[PDB]
Amino acid sequence: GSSGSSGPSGFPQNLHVTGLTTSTTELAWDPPVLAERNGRIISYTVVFRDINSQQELQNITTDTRFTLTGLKPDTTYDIKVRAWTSKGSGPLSPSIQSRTMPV
Repeated sequence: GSSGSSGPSGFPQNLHVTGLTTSTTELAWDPPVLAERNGRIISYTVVFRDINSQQELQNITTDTRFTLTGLKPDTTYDIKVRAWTSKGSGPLSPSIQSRTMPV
């Protein structure tokens, strides 16, 4: 329902890694276009998971960027992001599958 939970209807862009790592993986995206915004943003959720494994994990940060950790080297990692509003959560950005650097 609207009252119970509304959340945004749009996802951010420019989602990519500015400097991945064998174990860790940096990130850097941008906020949703003024057009696709059902209110205001407060934080984002970075959901990272190994497309090869069934281990799902995510993170939270009040910034348009983030840095994963505890990942395997030379392994594709499906990482995504999603904006959050005072109401709740919205859609989920398209994973990039940034494969950590080959140690």
